[PDB]
Amino acid sequence: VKCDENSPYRTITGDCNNRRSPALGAANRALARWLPAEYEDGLALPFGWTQRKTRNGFRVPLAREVSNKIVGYLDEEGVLDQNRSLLFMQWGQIVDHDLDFAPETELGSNEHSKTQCEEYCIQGDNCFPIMFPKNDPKLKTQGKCMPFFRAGFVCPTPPYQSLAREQINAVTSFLDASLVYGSEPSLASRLRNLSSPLGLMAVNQEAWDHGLAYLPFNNKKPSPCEFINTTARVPCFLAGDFRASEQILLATAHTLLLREHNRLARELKKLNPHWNGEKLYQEARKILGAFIQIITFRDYLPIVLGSEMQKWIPPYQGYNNSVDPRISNVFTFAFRFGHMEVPSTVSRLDENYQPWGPEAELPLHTLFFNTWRIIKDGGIDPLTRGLLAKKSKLMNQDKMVTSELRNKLFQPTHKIHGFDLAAINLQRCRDHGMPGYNSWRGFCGLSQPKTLKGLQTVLKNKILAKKLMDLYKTPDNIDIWIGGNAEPMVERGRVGPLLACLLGRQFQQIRDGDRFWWENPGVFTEKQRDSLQKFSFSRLICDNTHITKVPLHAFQANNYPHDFVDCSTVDKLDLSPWASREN
Ligand SMILES: *[C@@H]1O[C@H](CO)[C@@H](O[C@@H]2O[C@H](CO)[C@@H](O[C@@H]3O[C@H](CO)[C@@H](O[C@H]4O[C@H](CO)[C@@H](O)[C@H](O)[C@@H]4O)[C@H](O)[C@@H]3O)[C@H](O)[C@H]2NC(C)=O)[C@H](O)[C@H]1NC(C)=O
Ligand code: HEM
Ligand SMILES: *[C@@H]1O[C@H](CO)[C@@H](O[C@@H]2O[C@H](CO)[C@@H](O[C@H]3O[C@H](CO)[C@@H](O)[C@H](O)[C@@H]3O)[C@H](O)[C@H]2NC(C)=O)[C@H](O)[C@H]1NC(C)=O
Ligand SMILES: *[C@@H]1O[C@H](CO)[C@@H](O[C@@H]2O[C@H](CO)[C@@H](O)[C@H](O)[C@H]2NC(C)=O)[C@H](O)[C@H]1NC(C)=O
Ligand SMILES: *[C@@H]1O[C@H](CO)[C@@H](O[C@@H]2O[C@H](CO)[C@@H](O)[C@H](O)[C@H]2NC(C)=O)[C@H](O)[C@H]1NC(C)=O
Ligand SMILES: [Ca+2]
Repeated sequence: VKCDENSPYRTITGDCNNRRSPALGAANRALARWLPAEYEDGLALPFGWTQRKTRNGFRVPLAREVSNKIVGYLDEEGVLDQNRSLLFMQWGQIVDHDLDFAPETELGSNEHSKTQCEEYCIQGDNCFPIMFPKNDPKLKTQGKCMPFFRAGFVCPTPPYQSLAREQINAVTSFLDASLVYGSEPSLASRLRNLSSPLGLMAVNQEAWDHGLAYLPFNNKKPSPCEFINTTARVPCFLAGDFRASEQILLATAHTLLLREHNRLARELKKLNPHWNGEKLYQEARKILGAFIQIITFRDYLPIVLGSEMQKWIPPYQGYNNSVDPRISNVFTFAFRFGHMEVPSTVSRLDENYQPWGPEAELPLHTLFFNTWRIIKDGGIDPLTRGLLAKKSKLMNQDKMVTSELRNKLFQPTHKIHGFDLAAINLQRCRDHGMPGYNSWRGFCGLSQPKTLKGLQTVLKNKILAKKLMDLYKTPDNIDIWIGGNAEPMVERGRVGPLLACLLGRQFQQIRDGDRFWWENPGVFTEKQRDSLQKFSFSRLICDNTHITKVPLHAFQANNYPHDFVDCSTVDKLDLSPWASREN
């Protein structure tokens, strides 16, 4: 609404980052388009919508079928990443939720369409069902489809007619910890503790974790968290991002970062007793945002992109106001490579890092929107230790997405643990008008295979290639998500050539087009920056939990106790440079 022009703090909505073009990178604006949208009717209808209309002369294969033939597997053995901890997967979902969010279309609350899609699977308006192919076990037990609703679009929401359909991004594009503080002014206020001039975030008043805080409970019912265990009746958490409680390990990480804020706020009040509530809030919020960018750019990306890091994200050279900081519509699918790094089980470890109880290891599908396991079954220390001592799932061309997500995904709106995140992603690329695989290979200056043989050389897998061509008939029709994720991985990274390019650009753009990047001269002081350079996730753990043994590099596979050192050996964030002298 109004730019404070000389304020040292970002705005909640993301606006005013860029001075010439203020709304650039703000929340609730359209996702940027690196390539023109590709729709069946060229304006808004997705491919596969009208059964009869081909795409490049062929019918596009059912989402769920690509899922059955290509994406699934049975044997969970040998599937773990020998050199990436569970935190690797987990930090990616956080960076993701900070950068993008395409909410489904609403116009539903006392609607018979939410039921007309569920119940009868009739395609129409925003109901874009995922039909089950013949010979699918879910036909026998669930029905004929999986409800799916088209994502929201800008200008409107009601029917509409004008330009090409452009999806919304309900979050700020800048990597600014928006998932902790919120992207809307009204949500950001609700989240704060405006009862005490201490600038703290609100916490739970109904439950505590060893004197430590828990995220507040969401006031609104019906709550999906209460549904998964009608007896424990524990609601979902209230955070800066709506998906916070999507799965137990994500809500855990959310709790660690809320704790970090309040922790910084009370450490600041001590140094600068004179500062007011707004000042405390903003200054702590500014440090946390710097934390996300450091962990992400220093420790996280280098091991995702690998040898391709320098090629796409060169050394920083200053803020460049000509760079488009917005998240592209394709990034929101490229970053979903993370779905293939999610393992089937989640563990809880005790203080010696040994199983925690009878039921220490649990199926991933039992943890969706599961808040009672945290509150009523041990706190978050057992879960955090799991994130360090356990490994992520390694993407494997023969074993892409675990059945826990592939067949038992729980959707907050519906009542069953029977959705398919793989089919949903594929159905979502189409919903978003994504160009085919070769269109992106070309955008990244990569060869564009046209024959079966060609696809074998790119994928370096004869069988996978063969299945892809039987379903798609032409590499030009292959959906980006499954296309980019089937490529072999680059040296020392976790995604192939296409995915590296798409990720690389985005991250280099949101870092170079951010007026408030931490390394941006004038945003912090040389001394403040000297301090921040020491932030580490290991330390975040030491200061916000009761764990005392942690690894120096929490993202790699670490074995206990050999790789775990005592919290004393881990560098601290010296907040002294934030002391402000009067006269
Ligand atoms: C801030 O970010 C900006 C946005 O990306 C950057 O702007 C780029 O600025 C360059 C020029 O510095 C733009 O063009 C480049 O310059 C050459 C033309 O003068 C191009 O080379 C050749 O062009 C044709 C080939 O296409 C040849 O036939 C010809 O002989 C000439 O040699 C370069 O290849 C290059 O395009 C460029 O378009 C801008 N980037 C874009 C796409 O927006 C800028 O670098 C940044 N500013 C600073 C100072 O940091
Ligand atoms: C459950 C889910 C996860 C783990 C238990 C999980 C994990 C990740 C990781 C680890 C990612 C990156 C490293 C990542 C990226 C993005 N996802 Fe996924 N995710 C779970 C569940 C979902 C669901 C449900 C969606 C919505 C799918 C849809 O199309 O409707 C989802 C999405 C995305 C997403 C896009 C965001 C947007 O713009 O709205 C990523 C960038 N995830 N996830
Ligand atoms: C729904 O959530 C319930 C908790 O909110 C959960 O019940 C809990 O179940 C465990 C074991 O199943 C019990 O734990 C232990 O309790 C005593 C020790 O206090 C032991 O003697 C028992 O052997 C048991 O191991 C909890 O006491 C119990 N909580 C209560 C009060 O009911 C259910 O298991 C959850 N059900 C579903 C469907 O998820
Ligand atoms: C496990 O992963 C880590 C990180 O990917 C590897 O260690 C890094 O190796 C590079 C060499 O290119 C060093 O420059 C870094 O210093 C290492 N990271 C740190 C902080 O030590 C490690 O080699 C991997 N183990 C195996 C067997 O590949
Ligand atoms: C807002 O912050 C104040 C801290 O000043 C919280 O009040 C304290 O709450 C703790 C834990 O319930 C008690 O030990 C103290 O007695 C309270 N101190 C004072 C001076 O009030 C308050 O709970 C916070 N509110 C929310 C919603 O988080
Ligand atoms: Ca953000």
